[PDB]
Amino acid sequence: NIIIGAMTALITPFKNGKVDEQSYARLIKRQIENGIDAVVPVGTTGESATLTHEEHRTCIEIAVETCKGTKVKVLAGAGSNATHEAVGLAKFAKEHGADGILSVAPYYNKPTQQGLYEHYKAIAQSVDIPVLLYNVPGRTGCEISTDTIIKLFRDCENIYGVKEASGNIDKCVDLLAHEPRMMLISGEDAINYPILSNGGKGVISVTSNLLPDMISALTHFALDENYKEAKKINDELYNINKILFCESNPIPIKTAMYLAGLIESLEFRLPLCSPSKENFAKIEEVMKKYKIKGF
Amino acid sequence: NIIIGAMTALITPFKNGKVDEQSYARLIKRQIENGIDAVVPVGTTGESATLTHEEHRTCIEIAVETCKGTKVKVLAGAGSNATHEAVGLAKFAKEHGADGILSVAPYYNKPTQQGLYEHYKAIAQSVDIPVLLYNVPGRTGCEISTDTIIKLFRDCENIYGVKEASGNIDKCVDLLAHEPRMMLISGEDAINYPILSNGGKGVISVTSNLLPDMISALTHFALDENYKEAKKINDELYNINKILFCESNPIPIKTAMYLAGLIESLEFRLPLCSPSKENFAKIEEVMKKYKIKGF
Amino acid sequence: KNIIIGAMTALITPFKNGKVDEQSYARLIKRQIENGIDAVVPVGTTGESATLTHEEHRTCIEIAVETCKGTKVKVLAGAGSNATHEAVGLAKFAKEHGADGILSVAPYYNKPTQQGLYEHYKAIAQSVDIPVLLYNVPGRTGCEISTDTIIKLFRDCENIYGVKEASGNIDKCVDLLAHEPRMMLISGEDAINYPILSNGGKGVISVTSNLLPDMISALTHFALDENYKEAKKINDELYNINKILFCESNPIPIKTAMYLAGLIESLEFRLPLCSPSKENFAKIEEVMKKYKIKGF
Amino acid sequence: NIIIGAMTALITPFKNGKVDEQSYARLIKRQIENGIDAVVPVGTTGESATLTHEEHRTCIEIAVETCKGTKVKVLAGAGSNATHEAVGLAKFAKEHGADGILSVAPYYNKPTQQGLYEHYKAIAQSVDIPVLLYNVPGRTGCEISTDTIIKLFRDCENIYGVKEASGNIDKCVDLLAHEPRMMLISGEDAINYPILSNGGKGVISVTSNLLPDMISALTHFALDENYKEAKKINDELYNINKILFCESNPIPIKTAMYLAGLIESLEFRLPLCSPSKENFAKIEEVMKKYKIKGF
Ligand SMILES: N[C@@H](CCCC[NH3+])C(=O)O
Ligand SMILES: N[C@@H](CCCC[NH3+])C(=O)O
Ligand SMILES: N[C@@H](CCCC[NH3+])C(=O)O
Ligand SMILES: N[C@@H](CCCC[NH3+])C(=O)O
Repeated sequence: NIIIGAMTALITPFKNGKVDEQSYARLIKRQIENGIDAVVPVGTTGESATLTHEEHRTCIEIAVETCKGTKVKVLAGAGSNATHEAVGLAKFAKEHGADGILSVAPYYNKPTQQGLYEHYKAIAQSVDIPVLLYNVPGRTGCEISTDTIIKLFRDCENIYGVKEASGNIDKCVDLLAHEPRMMLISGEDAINYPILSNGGKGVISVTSNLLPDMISALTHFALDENYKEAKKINDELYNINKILFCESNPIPIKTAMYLAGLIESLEFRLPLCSPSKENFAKIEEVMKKYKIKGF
Repeated sequence: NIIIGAMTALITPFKNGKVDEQSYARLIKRQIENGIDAVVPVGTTGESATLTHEEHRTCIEIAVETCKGTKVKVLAGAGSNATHEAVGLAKFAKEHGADGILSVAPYYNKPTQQGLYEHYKAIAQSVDIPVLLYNVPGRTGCEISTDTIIKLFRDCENIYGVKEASGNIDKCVDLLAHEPRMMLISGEDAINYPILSNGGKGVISVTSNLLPDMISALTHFALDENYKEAKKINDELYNINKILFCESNPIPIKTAMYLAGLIESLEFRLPLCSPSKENFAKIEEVMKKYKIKGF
Repeated sequence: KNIIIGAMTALITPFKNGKVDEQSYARLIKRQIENGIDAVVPVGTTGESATLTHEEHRTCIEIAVETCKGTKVKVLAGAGSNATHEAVGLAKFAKEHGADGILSVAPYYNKPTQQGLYEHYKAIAQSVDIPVLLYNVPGRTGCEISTDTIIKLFRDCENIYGVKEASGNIDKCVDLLAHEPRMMLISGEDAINYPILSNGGKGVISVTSNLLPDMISALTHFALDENYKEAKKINDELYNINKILFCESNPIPIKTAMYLAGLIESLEFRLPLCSPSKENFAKIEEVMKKYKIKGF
Repeated sequence: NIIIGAMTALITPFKNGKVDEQSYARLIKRQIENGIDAVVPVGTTGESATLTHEEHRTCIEIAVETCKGTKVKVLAGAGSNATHEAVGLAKFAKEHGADGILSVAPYYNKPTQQGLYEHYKAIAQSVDIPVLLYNVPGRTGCEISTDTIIKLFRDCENIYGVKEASGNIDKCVDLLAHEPRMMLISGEDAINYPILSNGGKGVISVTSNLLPDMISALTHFALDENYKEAKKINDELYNINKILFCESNPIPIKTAMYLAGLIESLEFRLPLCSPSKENFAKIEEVMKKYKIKGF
């Protein structure tokens, strides 16, 4: 059981410091109507760090409910650097109708490979829905090694692949060569096409928040082996794909969504904050080059 | 007001998955009686990541109370990657008698330097006790730049320095060359001496959990500029210091405390776990060279 | 621009008793020619450019040029140096001795600024009228030719026609061709031949092709023909050898493989290069068993 | 047999593209008259890369000749990424009266530890003068492991230590902890003091080209255990120490020597070239803070 294809790491819109739940539902519906295959509530892009556990839960529920009666899957953000917390989130997602969970490598405490293994095993054994690993060492301070990922995929029935955001093409090659059953998911927008053309089966995208049609089309073109068309969109997207990381994600994507009139308010929770006026200008300029779907 | 000198990042003993509160109190007593100037409850070494906010709060209470009627100060771990969580921990520490707080840079969500400034300013403005910044980019995925550290030190009266755990002596020179009024504290036992010998004013040690008398002496000898004697102790500590990081802290230190009979069970919270058998054996071997004080 | 693209081999330089084995070298090149290779690269990194003297370097270029004469196979001569006066000297030699083009690695060790890189390659490009392919390998040189610098050189210098990327940076490969799709992007790492080719790259300068020229050539031409199913088939078959051929710094594993296959007489390097560990030696030997290795 | 103390990695002046041999001798005399213990002709700082073998040998001879009768030693730059070239240079230097050689780790071709061991062994066995290893992975793309350095020091009588330029204080601790008989030499001006206060026995300096009296003083104050003074100079020197690397060495140091009127023209050999105007401005600005000795 797997979750693949074009997916969106949903931004979490705030209004006066709280999640704007109507806005959230509306943004999710906008994803659905633009051909997206799955949404990821409360990943990194959704400011998982600054949402309380109960708000985190509410967002997951809104995604499930908004996606009900549609083919769009909900891959709920359920990671934590504490296994008991990650287990709690995983169980909740399962109990509340999520289709799978995305579970980021523990940040800050730098577990050993053995610890990572037990972390994810405890999580995968706690629910019967697909678990996607999520490697992003630049943020977590640790890496799930290729051996650990493969071992987890083989030992745990529900662990089905990994979202890679380690900027390491070679590891991606290794993963699929040793374990071609696993689903490699691009966590790096700029190289969506190369990852897909090289055996990856989906993306969890930041850019698709703004340009869901473009990211969905890219992903589907590639899965269909229409590489020319997929490369073409990837090339077109390169500028925005890079600019959306001029400051730590999701600062730029939220800024663009606001500039586009897709969210009412440009609000973060500290320590995240508005970009510098210079990057605000930079984001505004790149944005003009693209056609941005409305509601 | 400041909190400097020899300081111990207290490990957090678990018994059957719960904080062993009597053991915790006993360990702190032991530190007090071995010349330590301050104890740091629930820092990284205390597994801040896997304690609930309640357990976290309980550990701060145990420390404050245990140190009552002594010279020994409590520098409460109060960091978080969410500013609202960090403010609550700071306020709690203040309201419950902690002498100051240690506040680690936001991990995982990678805030901008502007975000780090606002994060720490909000924390500093919420309490009137001393605030020590804490820089450990290997763990957080971000660095508080020297400029940001200095601006915060200057702009906020209660922010009085930084614990550096970045293994970057160039930066330590940079901080004190440009702003020698701040209290630079070593957050890595391996370079306590380099930092102390460059005008650092203390340590927040891991090694001092096992050898509080050695770390204390080392620190006071250096503070007295008796570098002959300081380096003498530091050279003696080389082996233990090195082995206490063969796996991510606090895996080795807890393993050592257990071998030394100072804690009842070798228990961690996932994703942390016991060291490899090989490292367990190495740690045990290294400890033989040292005189480990009991209670 | 005139170009040199397609399937290319970064020729090993065989030594016997510490000296260049010129007969073996020529024989190895003829084998490449007979296996569908589009061009050969004498005295690149894989050919131990660093430890050949200037006169040996030049002999190897001459042997490659003369051996390829009367065939379709082009010679893209190694002519890089971290000293511009040496690089220009090698470039002029290559040009005057009939090489079809040159490959010129970014200056290593002295870490020039981007302006310096631009001046370095501009001087090289002005000194000859043959194609120049830039060569970026920051892991080795301690410097990177920025995407901006590459594109500027490509556009400003008539004969600079592309770059061999050996950086394991697919993002950079997208950057290059997204902004300047006229340039020839050439893979300089076998492990990412396919990623680069499938992104519009126009060739490879291969280590693996020393041992398996027929496979690398077919892989490249399938991909160039947009026959991605067949190209992928081959690339997948190649995984094991590609991986093991970098268990130690290239060309330590490739020469070991060439020796084990009886294609070179002695397993000899010039220091500081040396034999792989016995364990890696054994691993290489095992991995080769799975492959059909063409003889002479 | 060892070469330690305050040493200078000499710049090589050009005039109309040729080595300015008179200027070179003059600069060497200036070092000698300012308390320097040894000079290093044709290291990285002396643009080893772009000198011919014949020019490289000429510079070595000039250094030996100018130092003759003085007690100042010549630690000749004899490094190469080709063992036969490094041997050639080593032999030339021994035969022409150099006191020892500095031999950088092979750059570009990334030899294995075994290869590095054999490289250095061949060099050490080619001559009977002291050989100092030189680790600068940022420039070479390889590292001489701690283990390899210790083996070489132990196995070869004339290999007496290493100049470290890897900004890794921890390795410096490891090296002296396992092998306290070796001479650790600072190849990183900004942290000369920390290295010396932690067991180092000398510096091979870029800054000393410009401020030989201050580098000499700092080194000797430290070797005589006057850490207060040594640190003082180190702190003062921080700005020039840092600005001297705003662009790749020796671009900034040559710019500064020219600004000080110590060389006739700001000339490099490509691919090195003049710094940017902005950086020129920065260097000129920082220099005003210092009293620069003339001839
Ligand atoms: N800020 C903490 C708790 C978040 C819990 C709810 N998502 C963390 O990032 O792990
Ligand atoms: N695991 C979360 C929650 C910590 C709760 C307070 N100790 C974090 O590390 O931020
Ligand atoms: N070993 C030197 C000289 C090479 C001579 C020509 N191959 C270098 O790597 O640049
Ligand atoms: N440029 C070559 C040759 C140097 C010749 C001796 N100084 C190198 O850096 O190795």
